[PDB]
Amino acid sequence: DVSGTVCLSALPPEATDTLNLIASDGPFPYSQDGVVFQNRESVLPTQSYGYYHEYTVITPGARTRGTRRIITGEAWQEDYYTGDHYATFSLIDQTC
Repeated sequence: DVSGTVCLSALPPEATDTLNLIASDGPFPYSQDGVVFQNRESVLPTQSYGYYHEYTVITPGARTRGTRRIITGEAWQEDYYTGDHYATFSLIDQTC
């Protein structure tokens, strides 16, 4: 279950960077950017394998890849933010 809908402005500014790179299909900072997200925990609505892809939201000052991601779905503006390695997701409202 998707935990509501968070304003893009309430997310780290790096989330906007990730959205830009999704739109340009890169170049991406991490090797796992663009891989299929399996949604094994049924947090997001069930869809075909390959419906969802995952991308890093860089954590500033982090040595590693951290816990922040955007998962894309296929539908118009269908993008989800997680700040905890997929444990929970919010829909990203790019209008606020």
